[PDB]
Amino acid sequence: EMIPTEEALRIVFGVSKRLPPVIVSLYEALGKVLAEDIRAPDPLPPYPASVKDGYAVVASDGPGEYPVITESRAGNDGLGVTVTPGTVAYVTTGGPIPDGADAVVQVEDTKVIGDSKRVKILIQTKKGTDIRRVGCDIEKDATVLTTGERIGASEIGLLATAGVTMVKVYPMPIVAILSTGDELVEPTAGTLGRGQIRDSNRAMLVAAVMQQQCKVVDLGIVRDDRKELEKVLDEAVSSGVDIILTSGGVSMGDRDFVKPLLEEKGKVYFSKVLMAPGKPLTFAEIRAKPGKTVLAFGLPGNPVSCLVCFNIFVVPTIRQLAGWTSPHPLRVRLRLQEPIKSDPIRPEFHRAIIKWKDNDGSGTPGFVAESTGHQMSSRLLSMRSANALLELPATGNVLSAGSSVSAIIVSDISAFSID
Amino acid sequence: EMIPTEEALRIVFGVSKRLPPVIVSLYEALGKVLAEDIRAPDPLPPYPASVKDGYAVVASDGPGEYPVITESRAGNDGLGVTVTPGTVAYVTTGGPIPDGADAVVQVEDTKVIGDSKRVKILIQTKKGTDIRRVGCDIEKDATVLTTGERIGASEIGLLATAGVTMVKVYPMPIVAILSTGDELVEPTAGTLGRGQIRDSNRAMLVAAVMQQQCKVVDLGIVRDDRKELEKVLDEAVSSGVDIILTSGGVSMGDRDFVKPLLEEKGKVYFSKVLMAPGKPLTFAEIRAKPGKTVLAFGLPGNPVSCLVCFNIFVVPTIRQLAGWTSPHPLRVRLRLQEPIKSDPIRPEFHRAIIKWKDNDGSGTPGFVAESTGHQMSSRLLSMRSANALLELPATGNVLSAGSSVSAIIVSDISAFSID
Ligand SMILES: Nc1ncnc2c1ncn2[C@@H]1O[C@H](COP(=O)(O)O)[C@@H](O)[C@H]1O
Ligand SMILES: Nc1ncnc2c1ncn2[C@@H]1O[C@H](COP(=O)(O)O)[C@@H](O)[C@H]1O
Ligand code: MOO
Ligand code: MOO
Ligand SMILES: [Mg+2]
Ligand SMILES: [Mg+2]
Repeated sequence: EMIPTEEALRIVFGVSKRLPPVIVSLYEALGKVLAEDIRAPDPLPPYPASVKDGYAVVASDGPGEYPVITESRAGNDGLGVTVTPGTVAYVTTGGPIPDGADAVVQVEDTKVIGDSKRVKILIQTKKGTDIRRVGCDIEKDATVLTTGERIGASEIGLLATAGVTMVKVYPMPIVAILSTGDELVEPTAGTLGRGQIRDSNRAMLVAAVMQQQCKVVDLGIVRDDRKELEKVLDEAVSSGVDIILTSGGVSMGDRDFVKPLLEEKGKVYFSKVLMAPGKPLTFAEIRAKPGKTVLAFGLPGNPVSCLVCFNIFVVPTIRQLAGWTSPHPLRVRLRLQEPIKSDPIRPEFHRAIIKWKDNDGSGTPGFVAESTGHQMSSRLLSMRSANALLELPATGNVLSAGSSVSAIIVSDISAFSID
Repeated sequence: EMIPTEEALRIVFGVSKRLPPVIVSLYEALGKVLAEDIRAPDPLPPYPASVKDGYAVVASDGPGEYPVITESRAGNDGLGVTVTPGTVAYVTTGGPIPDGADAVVQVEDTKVIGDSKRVKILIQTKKGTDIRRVGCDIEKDATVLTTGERIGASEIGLLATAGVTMVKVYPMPIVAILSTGDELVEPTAGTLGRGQIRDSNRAMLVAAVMQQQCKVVDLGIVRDDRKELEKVLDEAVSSGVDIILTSGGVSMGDRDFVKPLLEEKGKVYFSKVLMAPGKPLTFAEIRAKPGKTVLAFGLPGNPVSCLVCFNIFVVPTIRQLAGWTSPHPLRVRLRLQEPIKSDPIRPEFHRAIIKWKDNDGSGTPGFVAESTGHQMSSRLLSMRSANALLELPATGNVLSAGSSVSAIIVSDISAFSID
């Protein structure tokens, strides 16, 4: 009944569907994937523009003293004026080139003469120098952005260039989160009573979903009572969320009602994965009453297993729903800074702190990994500062320091601390 | 008057000061750097906890049939009951181990006997098996998080474990943004008049600052009038922001008032950097009237130069103000997928799309880079999809395909599209 992670991932990918596109404002489009192509309605620059502060000249005139017949910085400056041979115009960078001028001489290659305005051009320039012709940066009707492209700051800049302030994008999924267990108390609890622990998974998962830029619906702690969990799941399913995340209540306990309830409400595709940590992971698809599908992840209760399963299975599902064409995490190859013993049955997602070094140990640059120590699934300190999961195959052998392994990068690579 | 980028960066680092710490709620602490150590007020688990669903036994009893004297899942279950030799207790994962039991036998190694409750233990277990002793995951008073540590989802989980819902952190800086130019129109403009372009830098910088998780104060378009820009800068300086970003008005134009105004209001440390793109970058420190310092970046107007300067100089300043101990960007080494001509004077921050390959061209894994094409500073399409800036030294020689270069990673490495 235990499936490999690669098959569990394929199943999730095959069930997960891109959400219907929506229209958002400019700053709401940041971080989203475009659901339409964007075409420039006019060229950039829309007028021949100076690259420099200086003088617009007729290049064939060459060096000499000339009257300054207009000044062109913006708008209608120099409208109706023709720079004829034997004249020049002052220009600032981005200023429209007056008719008749065919090159710009930067101010450093000129000198103002006299105490009316006259200037000495100190060089022989070439036709077209320091002029941006109409549309040289962006041609009118060119496609500046395409469908399936994620919007970052430069793409916001291109949308603003093209005058697009309402954008068609794929939305982020809305995610409901709950915790299960009679042992749980809220994390505001002070002195714990006997047999109680603070609910850490819910806040951890709320934060994890906030890092994925999705809206969170926090459904709180649910006790180990089948009727109660059914009511919360029925309410989560009908609320309009796209994903439901539960943690706990999915092992072999006599009060673990997540799996049987997901079996009753929808289709469970799997409930056990061959992996360390994260064995009791359940995945289901539930149809909400009319009109849409809801994906449910019955995450394991052990804090480490909970976050690892979120990182490996939930993040790519969020990205797929959000229209990402490349939802898979970044996988790199790296060298171990210390020896690690692999398990003989379950492949391990071993937590590590990775960094780029000029010498990775082999004499050339590369990533290196330090284990976070003891990997027990109950030990959330093993996730502390972990920016990667080393994919250790189930060989049972000690992988020595300096051996090469594959690693899944789980936290912003541009936020990596340097060596 | 033109300083190397490394010196411009050192100056910015030496002037930039970490902001005073603040107290925020749990979910507000996400993405922030801790400004206090966090100690566990109680152990995890606070009671001896079962690792499995099954039966708590006296290990020395060994295999046999035994009465089930209590059931322990949470809270006060089994309080006052002693598991004596010849008895067992039912336990669920995370359930408190009753007094007297010293090992757990998972339910798969047991069988319920009879139609009162009796169970057959099918194995010989060892003392301490499948029990988490008090504090084995986290010891009472252990430091679970330290000052200078950035808070991600696992660190939120550790704060919730320790019952911390109000956290001392370094805040993010508040950033004011404005654009300058008589040629600019709002990006809502439809048909452009002569000599007008849409303001793209402001939205681009607003988005860039939003990606850095800072609050934005949008000060709009300012015209090329010294008195007007002075009023907006005086108002930005006195508003409570920590950083002011302007773009444009910093080249050699006769109406470029950013540098002289920053010289008049504060201390300009530099106004020209030896780099391609981004030559006219100005940096100043202004004291606000009582009581604090404001950092001002006079960013270049050319869209590419504007974003590149933001990425290289502003991002690490934001991170330093926000208490990051490693504010520098991730720098990797990679192989070029195509030839690139380097400039003979100015070192270039060449935009590229980088990806990790199993074969980088040299036969071993590594990053490879594709140029985004023409690198003119007016061409914002050169930033499109650019996740890195290749640091090309000023040699004037053609760096062929397959040569190794240093690259600054500018966009989330965990958001990288795979090969
Ligand atoms: N929300 C939670 N936060 C912290 N630990 C949890 C949470 N839910 C379950 N656990 C623990 O995870 C383990 C497995 O839980 P379960 O799958 O409900 O048996 C037990 O040790 C639970 O006490
Ligand atoms: N906000 C803006 N958005 C787009 N282009 C700009 C902006 N500000 C300045 N520019 C252009 O950048 C170049 C340099 O501007 P400046 O430094 O003001 O001379 C000129 O081509 C300007 O038209
Ligand atoms: O059963 Mo696990 O893989 O320790 O959550
Ligand atoms: O003067 Mo630049 O380096 O094209 O902004
Ligand atoms: Mg439970
Ligand atoms: Mg200007």
